[PDB]
Order: sequence, then structure tokens, then C-alpha cells
Amino acid sequence: IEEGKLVIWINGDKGYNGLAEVGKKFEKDTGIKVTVEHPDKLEEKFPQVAATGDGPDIIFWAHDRFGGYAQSGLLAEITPDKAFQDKLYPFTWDAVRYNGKLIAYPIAVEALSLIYNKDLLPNPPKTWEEIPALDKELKAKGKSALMFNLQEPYFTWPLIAADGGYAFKYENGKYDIKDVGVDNAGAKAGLTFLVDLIKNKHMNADTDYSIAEAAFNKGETAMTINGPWAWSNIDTSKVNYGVTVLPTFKGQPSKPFVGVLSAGINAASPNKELAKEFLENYLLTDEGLEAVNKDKPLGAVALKSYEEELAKDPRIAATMENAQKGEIMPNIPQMSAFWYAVRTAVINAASGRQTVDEALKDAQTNAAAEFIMDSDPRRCMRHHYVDSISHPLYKCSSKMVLLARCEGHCSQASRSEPLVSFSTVLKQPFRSSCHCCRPQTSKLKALRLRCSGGMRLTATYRYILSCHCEECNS
Amino acid sequence: IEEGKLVIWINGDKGYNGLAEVGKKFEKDTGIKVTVEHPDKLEEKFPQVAATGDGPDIIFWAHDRFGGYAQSGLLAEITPDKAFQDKLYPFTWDAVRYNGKLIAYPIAVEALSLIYNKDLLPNPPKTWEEIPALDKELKAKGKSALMFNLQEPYFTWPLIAADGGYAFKYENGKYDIKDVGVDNAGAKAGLTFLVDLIKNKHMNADTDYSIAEAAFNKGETAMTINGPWAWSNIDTSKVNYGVTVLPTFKGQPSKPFVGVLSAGINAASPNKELAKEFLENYLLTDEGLEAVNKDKPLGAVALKSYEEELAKDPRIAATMENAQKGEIMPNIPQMSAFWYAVRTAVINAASGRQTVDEALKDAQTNAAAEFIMDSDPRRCMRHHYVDSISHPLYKCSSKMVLLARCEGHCSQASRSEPLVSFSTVLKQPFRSSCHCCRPQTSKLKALRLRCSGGMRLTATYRYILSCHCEECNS
Ligand SMILES: OC[C@H]1O[C@H](O[C@H]2[C@H](O)[C@@H](O)[C@@H](O)O[C@@H]2CO)[C@H](O)[C@@H](O)[C@@H]1O
Ligand SMILES: OC[C@H]1O[C@H](O[C@H]2[C@H](O)[C@@H](O)[C@@H](O)O[C@@H]2CO)[C@H](O)[C@@H](O)[C@@H]1O
Repeated sequence: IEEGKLVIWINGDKGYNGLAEVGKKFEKDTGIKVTVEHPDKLEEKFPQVAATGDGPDIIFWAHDRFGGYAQSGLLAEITPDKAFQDKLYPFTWDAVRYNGKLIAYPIAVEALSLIYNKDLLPNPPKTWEEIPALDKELKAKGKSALMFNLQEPYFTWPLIAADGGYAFKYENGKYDIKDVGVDNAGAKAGLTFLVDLIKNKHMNADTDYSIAEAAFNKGETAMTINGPWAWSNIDTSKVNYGVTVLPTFKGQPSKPFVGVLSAGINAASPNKELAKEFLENYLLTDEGLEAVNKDKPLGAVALKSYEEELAKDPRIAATMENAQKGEIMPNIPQMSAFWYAVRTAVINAASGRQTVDEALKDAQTNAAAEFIMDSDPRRCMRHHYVDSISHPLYKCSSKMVLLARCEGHCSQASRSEPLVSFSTVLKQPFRSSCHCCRPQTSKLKALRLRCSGGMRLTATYRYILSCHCEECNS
Repeated sequence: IEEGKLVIWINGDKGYNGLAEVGKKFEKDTGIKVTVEHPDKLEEKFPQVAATGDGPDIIFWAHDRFGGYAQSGLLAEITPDKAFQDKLYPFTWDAVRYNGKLIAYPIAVEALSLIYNKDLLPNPPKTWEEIPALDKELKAKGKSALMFNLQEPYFTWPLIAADGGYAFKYENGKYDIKDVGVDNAGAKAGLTFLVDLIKNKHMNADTDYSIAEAAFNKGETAMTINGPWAWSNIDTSKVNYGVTVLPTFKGQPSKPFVGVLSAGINAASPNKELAKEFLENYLLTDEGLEAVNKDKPLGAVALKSYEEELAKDPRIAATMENAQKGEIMPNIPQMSAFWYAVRTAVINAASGRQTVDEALKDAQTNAAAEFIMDSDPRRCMRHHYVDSISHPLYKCSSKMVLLARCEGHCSQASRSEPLVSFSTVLKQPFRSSCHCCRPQTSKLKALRLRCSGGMRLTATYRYILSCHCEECNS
């Protein structure tokens, strides 16, 4: 990571250009260059580079992943003062509190809603059951009822939860990670009903995010399911759309998982004070959030003063209504195993590869399984960096070269104890043990430098291949 | 601390002899000697020796202190499996959960009750107000209404809370340590009313724990206030006593602070596996708790199977009733500042040294103040130990001598990086930094050993005066 700059990662479906305009204001006032990138598989890529002490200074994702990140030590603790705390809704801070500490800044509260084409469906269905009969008549006109992203369980979860599916049972303000509601009767009814939509050719097993967005925005489908970030494309879309409450299933409301979009600071960032100023003084203001909201809407934001202005919009109202019927995601580390499990279950049952309940029988135990964790970045390890090698005195061409270094905190305590002697001899007076993070293996390297004009010098240096914790006086 | 033994600290008002009989069973089965001690100022002494990596393997205290202990790193995390977890009431585990982890074993739930002499008061007063008028008539007969320990705010708290005093405001399952209810109208009414009892010679400012126990157990006072641990002396007391609900004040019930007596394991203990077996397999069984309960009763215990048997006792019922009207103490670190503040306030207002509200004005800000914390035992520091110095070869008298050693974890990361050379010369190929916990100052020592029978040898060794974290290759 580079000192004197901010690299920020946020999902490609969110308003990164808006966020980059906030970045520009910050550059103007401080000189600090903000870079906003949006890799794919972001929620997976961050722990992978951050475990190596690399990655962005700031990471944005819904709060359900952040418990996991914090456990492995990827996230700094954040230090908003009380005055800043009060500018945001307390329940949004709760979503980012983990083992008693705030591990990210909440930005916006997200929930799925039903997005409907008012010209094909003046009156959108209040229940899921009436969808087959409504797809019936739309297809008679060259359209379809409903498309949504079938590849991410986030979009199907609301339906599975409806009849009593749940992730980990929540009671007494705590989740029991051995009490998983993924193959109960309710989850079965929910998932089977989706599988029926597909078998009865009302939906298409392969339908993904862009396919659903295309279909709805070209007005070939009457409904889709999505979050506030999609709205932006539908205005400029030739579509006259509404945003409403999700339909009910077996008489019960759809229970979307609610996510608080959040910004965490990489524990490895040499730019924490910058990230703090950026987030508190630039992003989380009326104008910062407006800039992002202009690009891709955030939904019900977490800053009160700005949510007060946005609240007079039916679309936000609907987002909230849907939020209220749904439940906030836990942020506990076990969530990454739950999501993996449900993603397999749904894709498998949708594509015919397993029966429902033959898929959710497996997701049931898969969701409570122990998982491999992100290694902790404080451990002794090897770092790659690029440096230009120069002569200390003579004027020469300098080369840019990849080098490696060792850094970390050896876990063993260091100790020192007296030795006794009678030997009038010299001696070390102390027996000690101290572990240092050091090269275990390395190889010799040589580089020709060109000097003006006498003469060609050869610089040697060792290239470190591996590090380990070894005794100091070895 | 000694490997292969267990030293346990518990308060002198609790059943330590009973606990020592549990200790004997453990010795019999394992060979491990259990020692139970009961220092005074225990809740203060533990952090003081434990910050130096010393102290007992196991510490017993109500759970309100344990948050504080855990923050400074004095307590190991405990690892009961689910099967063990279910043997105890979930709300008792909640009292020992801190920042998401279990930091002690819950033993018993404690609450103050009104203990009354059935022969002087067949009908105990349901309210505090009717106490002056009842002391009136008892003193006419050479007795007094009520004595209790006025030196510990635990005993007066129930009265101060009654009309709306509170420690830190509790909402959303979290305490705001800037919202303290110590000089509100309710706390003022509560404390003033106690001060009136004293001014009107119904109680005595200096009355302490043993003074109250003496008076009640010699039948000179009709009532006292106390917890289950006192009951034991009152049976064998010539007193025919009852245990009932605390009286109401300004129409509201008395709100005792509820404490879950708990056993934590010293982070510095080389005997954690032993402490675990002791507590889980010996203390926390029907028979372990019975042994303690026989000595000094525990109250409503935390093990379900044993609380089921005890529940048919009016005294336990009353303890619980009083528990229900009261509130469980927070376990947050700020509690030690709250207690200090209220102890000053009460002693001062009772002895006339300040006005009420001139005392609680000060406790108000004192209770939310930052406090000095227990230093963390993992830091580089000096340890004292005793060792016998011998000759390695020749048979000699061995002396027992006090020695010092350095031990700890230096916080700075260790690193290692390549150097570049052109000098065809030797060199260290790496620039590195590594901190080790080492003697900063020391002094030379010499000791005469007597050998059989040739000849007198002198052993020298350095006595370490201080340790610090220094660079490895210095
Ligand atoms: O599909 C499982 C997935 O659900 C959520 O991801 C959402 C995210 O919260 C939204 O901000 C938006 O980007 O869409 C995503 C759905 O593809 C969870 O946050 C995530 O952890 C989980 O894997
Ligand atoms: O007086 C303040 C004091 O109250 C509590 O101490 C109780 C303890 O909980 C009981 O087990 C029994 O030993 O009596 C003590 C009262 O003297 C808190 O536990 C303690 O932290 C606090 O200082």
C-alpha cells in the first residue's frame, strides 16, 4: 500500500464514479489522490490480498462480511467521536459493531424490492402465488412476468425465508451457529416454489444479474427484484417503473436479508488518518452522499440529515417497508459459510442437478461447518516491493528491481535469565530466547549499473525466498 | 505461579472451607494440591498481582469486576463445550460474556434480601417509610429496627436505585458510559432518606459488615440486609429468622444490583487445564456445589440440576424475587469507577462530611471518568523467582537465592531487508530490526558454596534490576 494516497474498493453495481467525485474534492483540499476500483469477486479478493498486508486502504461491502474480516484481523478499529456517532442511525452502527468494537462506517441500508413496469403491470401482484397465472398472460403478449438474478442467493433468500427459513437462529441478541434453518419445511416450500417456476417455464435457471437487468430495462419483463442501486438505469430506461413491497408467500411476507453498505479500513493501511478524514468529513456528509447517490442511488442512507431529505420518495419508503419485514444480516464469521452453502443449494436445485431438499440437506450441514480462515497479517511473512538500486556515491543509472523483505510479529515471548559461573572466565552472563522474523531461504542476485562515465559497477543483493521466526543469537 | 498445583482466591464472606473440601476430592483423584485463600481487598489485589504475571490460578468474584479484568488481559478465555454450556442457565453465561467471549464460569446468582427476626418482627415492613416509626417502638424495648453495612454501596444501592437511580443507562443491549444516574432526583431521594435515618438516630453512620451481623445475630436488631452467604450464621444463631422481599421506597421496589459469583482463570496460570477440570468436573456438579453450599450458602446456583433441588426454599425464592426487581450488574470496565464514586458519595453523605447531592454531584462525574488501567501482563517485564544454585559437577551445598528474569512480548514488528553492495567485501547481507525483552540494568552477585570436601567455590551471577525491549543485534 502506498503512503500518501487512498485506494478504495467498492462493488461494480454501486456508484463508483460518484465516489470518485468525492475523491476529487478530497484531492483538491488535501493533495491526496483517491483511486476507486471495482474488482470482481470483491468480497473474496479483499481477504486474499489483505491477509498478505496488501489491498485497498478502504473496502466497501455490505456489513455481513465484516465480522469475518475482523476476526482475521483485516480491519482497523474506527474511532468516531460521539458527535460523529450521533449523525448516524444507531441501528446502522449496530450492524458494524463486532465483539464490542466498531469495525466499519455504515453508509446505507439496502433491501430488495419488487421493481415493476407500470405499463405492463398497472397493478402488481401482492402474492407470489399469482405469478404463474400472470406469466401465463404476459407470454401471450410476447413478455414474461418476472426475471431476477437466480445465481446469487441474496435474491432468492427473501422467498426461502418467507415460510420460516432462517440463517442462524437469533435469540437473546445472539446467534447459535448450530441452529440453521435451511432445510426446514419453510425453506423447502420456498425453494421448491422457485424450482416450479422454472420447471413450468415461467423462469429460466441460467438467468443472472445482467440478463434480468437487460430484460426488465428493455421492457420484455413486467417485474424484477433488485436493490436501490439498479434504479438509476431504469429512469433513463424507456421504462415507466414502480418500486413496491415484495410479494407474500404462503400468506407471509418475503423476508429479504437487509445489508448495511459499509466502509472498513484495511489494518495494513499506512493511510488510516486519511481514510478517517475521507469517510467522516467527505463521504458521510449531505454532499458526499449526494455525489454517490447521483451516480447510483444508495437507498436509505445512514446519515440522518440526508435520509431526512430522501425520505419523501416512494422508492425509499418501499425499501424500508421491505427492510422492516426482512431481517438484518448477522455479521458473524460463519456467514461466509452460510452464503457458500445456500449458493450451491440454489444453483443445484434450479439447474436440476439435485432435488430441492437434497440440495438443502447438504446446505444445512455445510452452513454450520467450520471453514478455513484468512491467515492473520500480523504473522511473520514475506513482502514484495519494488525499489530502485543506486550507487551511494557515483552517479549511475538506477534500475527498478523487485525485492522481498520479512516482516511480522513472532508469537513466542522473548526472555532473558542469568547464568551462574565459577569459571573465572568470560561468558555471556544471560541465557536468552528471542524470535525474529528473518529470511529462511534466499538467493544471490547481481545487477549491472551504467555510470557516467567510470565505470560499470556490479551491485549484489540477496532476494528473499521465504521468512520464518528464528532465534536472535543464532 | 506453580505448575502442578491450584491456588484459588475467593472472598472471605463465602464458603471457602466448603470449596477446600472440593479441592480435597480433586487432590485425591489427581494428586494436585488445591489451596484456597481469602485475602482482603481481593477485587483490588488480583489485578495488582496478575498485572505482574502473579496471583492465583483461579479468582472468584461477582461478574461486575470481570469485564475490567478481561480488558487488561488478566483472564484466559474459557472453553466449555456445548454439553457443559447447557447444564447452566443461559442468563448466567450472559453475565460472563465479554466482547463476545466467555471469560469466567458462573456459579451462583446473588441478591440482597431483607433478613428479619421473626420474634421481634412477626410482620416485617413492606415499605421503607414505615421504618422510623418501627425503630421508634423497638428502641423502647432496647432494640433497633434495622442495621446493615453502610460502608459498601452495594448495600445502599438498592435504595438509591428505587426512585430512579441507575449506574449507566442501558438501552439496545448496551450501556452508555456517559449516561450516569447517580445525581438524578431519584438517587437524591434515595440517599437523602438514608441520611435522615442516620440524622434521626435510627441508624449509625459507622455501621459496617461485622457490626450489622453481630447486632442481628445477637438479636438486638429486628432486621438486616444481606445475601445468601450470611444465612448460615443465622441458623446456628439463636435467631428465628425470615428472608423476604426488600421494602419499597416512594412506592417503588428496591432495586438491588444482581451479581453472578464467578470463577475466572488467570491468564498467567500454567495450570489452565487443571483449573478447567476443577471447575467443570468438580465444583460445578451437584456435589461440588453442595460442599460449598454446606459451608456458606450460594443462593440461586447457576447449575440447573442443582438449582432444581434448592428451589423449594422460601429463602431462595426471596433471593430470586429480589433479583427480578433488581437489575444484573454490567460487567463493563467502567464499573470499577462507578463503584469507587458511589462508595465515596455514600460514606461522605452518611458521616456528614458532605451534603447529599454535593456528594452525588461529584460521584456523577467521577463515575464517568477515565480511570487508570491494569498494565497488560504480556508486556516486557521483570519476574522474581527463587532458584537453588548448584555446581554442575562437584557435590556442594546448594543455596536458595532470589533471582530475576526478563519476559514479555515486545510490540514492534521484527523485519529484515536486503542490503546492496558493490564492495566485493564481506558484509551482513540484511538490515534488520528485532526487539527482545532484555536486561536494561543489572548487578553482579557472588555466593560461597561449601563442597565436600574440596574446595569452597564462588559462583557469580547477575541480578537483573530492570528489563526493556532492545534491538537484537546491538
Ligand atoms: O448472494 C449472496 C451475497 O449476498 C449479499 O451480497 C449483495 C450485497 O449485499 C449488495 O450490496 C449487492 O452488491 O448485491 C450482492 C448480491 O450479489 C451479501 O452481502 C454477500 O456477502 C453474499 O455473498
Ligand atoms: O460495595 C461495592 C461492591 O459491590 C459488589 O460486591 C459485593 C459482592 O458482589 C458480593 O459477592 C459480596 O461479597 O459482597 C460485596 C459487597 O461488599 C461488587 O461485586 C463489587 O465489585 C463492588 O465493589
